[PDB]
Amino acid sequence: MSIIEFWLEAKATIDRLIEQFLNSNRDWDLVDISSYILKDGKRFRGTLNMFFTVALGGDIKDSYGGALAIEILHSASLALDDIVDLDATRRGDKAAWVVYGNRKVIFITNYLIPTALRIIQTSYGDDALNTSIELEKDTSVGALRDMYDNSDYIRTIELKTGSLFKLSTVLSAYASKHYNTKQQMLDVGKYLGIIYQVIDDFVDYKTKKVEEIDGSAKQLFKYYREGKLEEYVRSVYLEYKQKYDELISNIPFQSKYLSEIRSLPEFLANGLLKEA
Amino acid sequence: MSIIEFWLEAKATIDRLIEQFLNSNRDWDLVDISSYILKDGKRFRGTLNMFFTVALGGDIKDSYGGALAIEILHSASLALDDIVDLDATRRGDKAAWVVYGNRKVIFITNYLIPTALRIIQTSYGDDALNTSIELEKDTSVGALRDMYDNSDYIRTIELKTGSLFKLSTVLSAYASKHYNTKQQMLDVGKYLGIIYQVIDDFVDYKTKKVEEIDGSAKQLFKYYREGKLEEYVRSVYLEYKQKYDELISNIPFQSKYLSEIRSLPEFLANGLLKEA
Repeated sequence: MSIIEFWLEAKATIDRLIEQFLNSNRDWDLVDISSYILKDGKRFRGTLNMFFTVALGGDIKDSYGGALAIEILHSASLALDDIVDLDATRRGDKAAWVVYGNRKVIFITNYLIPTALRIIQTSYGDDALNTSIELEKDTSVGALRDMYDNSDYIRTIELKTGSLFKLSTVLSAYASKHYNTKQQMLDVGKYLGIIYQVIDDFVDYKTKKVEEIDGSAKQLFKYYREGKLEEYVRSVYLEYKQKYDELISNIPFQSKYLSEIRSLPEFLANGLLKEA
Repeated sequence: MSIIEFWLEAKATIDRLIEQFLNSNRDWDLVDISSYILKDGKRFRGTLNMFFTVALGGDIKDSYGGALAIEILHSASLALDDIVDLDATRRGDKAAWVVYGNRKVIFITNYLIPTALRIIQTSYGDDALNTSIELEKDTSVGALRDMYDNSDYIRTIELKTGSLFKLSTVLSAYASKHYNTKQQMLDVGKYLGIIYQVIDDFVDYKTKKVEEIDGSAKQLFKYYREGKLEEYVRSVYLEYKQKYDELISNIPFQSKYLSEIRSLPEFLANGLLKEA
């Protein structure tokens, strides 16, 4: 529908923001490496942010700020993910570390983060910041579990992947001047995030070798080995699709995008399955 | 009372603080968290903060939280120095203890940072947060430049080791509820910091092989050859030493904790010169 269209523009607008930010940097040294970690992304979380802000009654103008902080955090987490799982093929190209090394990439990351935070509070306020720092710590926990404490699959993928979704959605609540839907929008992101990561893992089993499945996806092996994976995944997706279809009824979204938000997961899910 | 005395009481207390903290983080023993925190047990940076607190009339306990944040923030950065990147011509697919080390650091690092920030915000409010977030970005930049950026020793020894001391002092203001000393104390730390780092390098040449000094040595050479070996180390000292008293004289401090404050830059010089 219009959703994909919006995404094409949002994505395009988002890249513009990265330039208006990168080129505009007193630090004419951190620009090269960053440009690398930051490029070629589909900017999915940022457009969802931009989407909800509009669907809430705000002006996209008010999203440009968080939408950028988000992809900077998302991109940053991706380059680290490669360092951790030892992948050299991020964005269908040589991973960051595989070029500047393990240090540079990391250091840049330890800089992109606090920058992202400033950007958020600078345009939303301290409450926004603190919420961001709370989600940021969740991600840091999730990442550890995603690697070692692989147990309680749902709680783990909520923490590693769902967190930045919640950031993406919750920010639309500040951005749209509807802070009243805060707690509610934190959940939208939870359900969308979970839904996103459960399918992403499902696509790992179907397009990757089992011996090549890292992360919390491993915990799903107990379903896959028995040929009941699709069954488990499907169930999950439905569970959190219903919680989602419900939550949206108690959330004051503009009628115009009502019938477009219902398919957000439906859209988001397939978007991954296309790689098959 | 006496400087030498206080340190041995704030340090032991900081150790109990870390002890009760680490206990509340057994979950992170997976990446041997206590290994990176219990590293540098001198707790110098945290002692200063705890010091100025009473020096300004603030309660000793109202600094506790701030002390911890600092040390944790310090450990977090120290840990960064254990990162190892797979060298050229010699690596190994699936052959590494180096991947565990890297993972450990990346994980534990991204957790310490936001964790400390929250301690700062929970104890001193958002005023201290935005500053901390800001001082963090600097400590971050202070590393990409510690590598190779052709930057002068000036805009590097300030960012690298400076940002932390600045945080120590400034938080001592929030602890003593003396807001006016905000921008004030911020500088009284930048000076104790530049010292602590410029002196550490002195120990890198007199206690370590000149061929084994990476970091500040990028520019530290034009002196040891001309003649400013032990000369230049003093040029900046007396400069930033008097510039320290030059400002400490005009800062609302108490009586008992006044002269001692003056004769303090030595501690962070002598205690780090007790090598050879």
